[PDB]
Amino acid sequence: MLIYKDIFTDDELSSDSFPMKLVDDLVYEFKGKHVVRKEGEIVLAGSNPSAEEGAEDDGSDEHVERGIDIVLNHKLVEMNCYEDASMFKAYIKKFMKNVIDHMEKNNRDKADVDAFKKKIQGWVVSLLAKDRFKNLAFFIGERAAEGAENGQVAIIEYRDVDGTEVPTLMLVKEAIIEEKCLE
Repeated sequence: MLIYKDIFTDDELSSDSFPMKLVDDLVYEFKGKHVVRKEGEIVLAGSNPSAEEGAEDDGSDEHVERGIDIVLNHKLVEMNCYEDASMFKAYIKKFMKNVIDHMEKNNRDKADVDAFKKKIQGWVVSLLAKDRFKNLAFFIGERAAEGAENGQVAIIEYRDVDGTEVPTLMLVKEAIIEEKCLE
Protein backbone atom coordinates (compact mmCIF):
# COMPACT_ATOMS: atom_id res chain seq x y z
CA MET A 1 0.00 0.00 0.00
CA LEU A 2 1.43 3.36 -1.20
CA ILE A 3 -0.12 6.87 -1.01
CA TYR A 4 1.06 9.11 -3.92
CA LYS A 5 1.10 12.94 -3.75
CA ASP A 6 2.24 15.75 -6.15
CA ILE A 7 3.37 19.34 -5.25
CA PHE A 8 0.05 20.81 -6.60
CA THR A 9 -2.39 17.85 -6.88
CA ASP A 10 -1.08 16.43 -3.48
CA ASP A 11 -4.54 16.26 -1.89
CA GLU A 12 -6.19 13.29 -3.70
CA LEU A 13 -3.49 12.32 -6.37
CA SER A 14 -3.32 8.50 -5.73
CA SER A 15 -3.35 5.82 -2.91
CA ASP A 16 -3.13 1.98 -3.46
CA SER A 17 -0.57 -0.92 -3.71
CA PHE A 18 0.63 0.23 -7.21
CA PRO A 19 3.91 -1.26 -8.68
CA MET A 20 6.37 1.69 -8.97
CA LYS A 21 10.02 2.03 -10.07
CA LEU A 22 12.62 4.83 -10.18
CA VAL A 23 14.51 4.79 -13.52
CA ASP A 24 17.74 6.84 -14.17
CA ASP A 25 17.19 8.44 -10.65
CA LEU A 26 14.96 10.84 -12.67
CA VAL A 27 11.49 9.37 -13.48
CA TYR A 28 9.00 7.16 -11.59
CA GLU A 29 7.69 4.24 -13.68
CA PHE A 30 4.20 3.76 -12.21
CA LYS A 31 2.54 0.72 -13.85
CA GLY A 32 -1.23 0.29 -14.35
CA LYS A 33 -3.72 -1.85 -16.32
CA HIS A 34 -6.31 -1.01 -19.06
CA VAL A 35 -9.85 -1.19 -17.48
CA VAL A 36 -13.29 0.44 -17.77
CA ARG A 37 -15.58 1.64 -15.00
CA LYS A 38 -19.13 0.84 -16.22
CA GLU A 39 -21.76 1.34 -13.46
CA GLY A 40 -23.84 -1.75 -14.31
CA GLU A 41 -21.45 -4.33 -15.84
CA ILE A 42 -17.59 -4.12 -16.07
CA VAL A 43 -16.77 -5.21 -19.69
CA LEU A 44 -13.48 -3.78 -21.13
CA ALA A 45 -14.62 -4.38 -24.78
CA GLY A 46 -18.06 -3.03 -23.72
CA SER A 47 -17.16 0.65 -24.26
CA ASN A 48 -18.09 3.41 -26.77
CA PRO A 49 -15.62 3.20 -29.80
CA SER A 50 -14.80 6.94 -29.89
CA ALA A 51 -14.08 7.40 -33.67
CA GLU A 52 -13.62 11.21 -33.79
CA GLU A 53 -14.32 12.79 -30.34
CA GLY A 54 -17.12 10.92 -28.51
CA ALA A 55 -18.20 14.42 -27.38
CA GLU A 56 -21.93 13.47 -27.31
CA ASP A 57 -23.34 16.54 -25.46
CA ASP A 58 -26.16 14.53 -23.78
CA GLY A 59 -24.24 11.55 -22.33
CA SER A 60 -20.82 11.17 -24.05
CA ASP A 61 -20.89 7.43 -23.16
CA GLU A 62 -23.12 4.93 -21.23
CA HIS A 63 -21.51 5.69 -17.81
CA VAL A 64 -18.33 3.99 -19.17
CA GLU A 65 -15.33 5.67 -17.55
CA ARG A 66 -13.11 3.99 -20.18
CA GLY A 67 -9.32 4.22 -19.86
CA ILE A 68 -6.49 2.86 -17.73
CA ASP A 69 -6.61 2.17 -13.95
CA ILE A 70 -4.05 4.97 -13.28
CA VAL A 71 -6.30 7.61 -14.90
CA LEU A 72 -9.66 6.23 -13.64
CA ASN A 73 -8.29 6.18 -10.03
CA HIS A 74 -8.39 10.02 -9.70
CA LYS A 75 -10.22 10.86 -13.03
CA LEU A 76 -7.34 12.45 -15.04
CA VAL A 77 -8.42 14.41 -18.18
CA GLU A 78 -6.84 13.30 -21.53
CA MET A 79 -4.81 15.68 -23.75
CA ASN A 80 -2.89 14.99 -27.02
CA CYS A 81 0.18 17.16 -27.99
CA TYR A 82 -1.15 16.92 -31.62
CA GLU A 83 -3.89 19.54 -30.87
CA ASP A 84 -2.93 20.51 -27.29
CA ALA A 85 0.64 21.57 -28.44
CA SER A 86 0.20 25.14 -27.02
CA MET A 87 -1.51 24.10 -23.69
CA PHE A 88 0.97 21.25 -23.12
CA LYS A 89 3.90 23.67 -23.88
CA ALA A 90 2.56 25.94 -21.09
CA TYR A 91 2.54 22.95 -18.64
CA ILE A 92 6.07 21.97 -19.81
CA LYS A 93 7.35 25.51 -18.97
CA LYS A 94 5.55 25.19 -15.58
CA PHE A 95 7.09 21.69 -15.17
CA MET A 96 10.78 22.58 -15.89
CA LYS A 97 10.58 25.78 -13.75
CA ASN A 98 8.92 23.84 -10.86
CA VAL A 99 11.18 20.73 -10.82
CA ILE A 100 14.54 22.61 -11.10
CA ASP A 101 13.47 25.27 -8.48
CA HIS A 102 12.22 22.44 -6.17
CA MET A 103 15.71 20.89 -6.41
CA GLU A 104 17.31 24.43 -6.02
CA LYS A 105 15.79 24.48 -2.52
CA ASN A 106 16.95 20.85 -1.88
CA ASN A 107 20.56 21.37 -3.18
CA ARG A 108 21.26 25.05 -4.27
CA ASP A 109 25.02 24.13 -4.69
CA LYS A 110 24.77 23.54 -8.53
CA ALA A 111 26.16 20.00 -7.93
CA ASP A 112 22.81 18.13 -8.08
CA VAL A 113 20.48 20.77 -9.68
CA ASP A 114 22.58 21.43 -12.84
CA ALA A 115 23.19 17.66 -13.24
CA PHE A 116 19.42 16.94 -12.80
CA LYS A 117 18.71 19.85 -15.20
CA LYS A 118 20.76 18.27 -18.05
CA LYS A 119 19.01 14.90 -17.41
CA ILE A 120 15.36 16.11 -17.18
CA GLN A 121 15.67 18.67 -20.05
CA GLY A 122 17.39 16.03 -22.24
CA TRP A 123 14.80 13.41 -21.18
CA VAL A 124 11.70 15.53 -22.03
CA VAL A 125 13.12 16.69 -25.45
CA SER A 126 13.55 12.99 -26.38
CA LEU A 127 10.27 11.91 -24.65
CA LEU A 128 8.06 14.47 -26.50
CA ALA A 129 9.41 13.35 -29.95
CA LYS A 130 6.16 11.91 -31.46
CA ASP A 131 8.13 10.14 -34.30
CA ARG A 132 8.34 7.03 -32.06
CA PHE A 133 6.78 8.53 -28.82
CA LYS A 134 3.31 8.85 -30.52
CA ASN A 135 2.34 5.94 -28.10
CA LEU A 136 2.07 8.65 -25.33
CA ALA A 137 -1.32 9.81 -24.03
CA PHE A 138 -1.02 12.96 -21.90
CA PHE A 139 -3.24 13.38 -18.80
CA ILE A 140 -3.43 16.02 -16.05
CA GLY A 141 -4.94 16.00 -12.54
CA GLU A 142 -8.59 17.24 -12.44
CA ARG A 143 -7.52 19.81 -9.77
CA ALA A 144 -4.57 21.34 -11.73
CA ALA A 145 -6.63 21.44 -14.97
CA GLU A 146 -9.53 23.38 -13.27
CA GLY A 147 -7.53 26.39 -11.99
CA ALA A 148 -4.91 26.40 -14.83
CA GLU A 149 -2.36 25.58 -12.05
CA ASN A 150 1.44 24.98 -12.27
CA GLY A 151 0.71 21.20 -11.92
CA GLN A 152 2.58 18.83 -14.25
CA VAL A 153 1.22 16.48 -16.93
CA ALA A 154 0.93 12.77 -16.07
CA ILE A 155 2.72 11.20 -19.11
CA ILE A 156 1.03 7.84 -19.95
CA GLU A 157 2.30 5.26 -22.48
CA TYR A 158 1.00 1.86 -23.62
CA ARG A 159 3.83 -0.73 -23.92
CA ASP A 160 3.90 -4.24 -25.49
CA VAL A 161 5.71 -6.80 -23.24
CA ASP A 162 5.25 -10.64 -23.61
CA GLY A 163 2.06 -10.06 -25.69
CA THR A 164 0.51 -7.75 -23.01
CA GLU A 165 -0.35 -4.04 -23.33
CA VAL A 166 0.95 -2.47 -20.05
CA PRO A 167 0.06 1.28 -19.53
CA THR A 168 2.92 2.93 -17.53
CA LEU A 169 2.71 6.43 -16.02
CA MET A 170 5.87 8.56 -16.17
CA LEU A 171 6.32 11.33 -13.56
CA VAL A 172 9.48 13.19 -12.47
CA LYS A 173 10.90 12.42 -8.98
CA GLU A 174 11.22 16.18 -8.30
CA ALA A 175 7.43 16.93 -8.29
CA ILE A 176 6.25 13.61 -6.76
CA ILE A 177 6.47 12.34 -3.15
CA GLU A 178 5.87 8.60 -2.51
CA GLU A 179 4.35 7.94 0.97
CA LYS A 180 4.72 4.27 2.04
CA CYS A 181 1.89 2.80 4.20
CA LEU A 182 2.99 -0.62 5.63
CA GLU A 183 1.78 -1.19 9.25
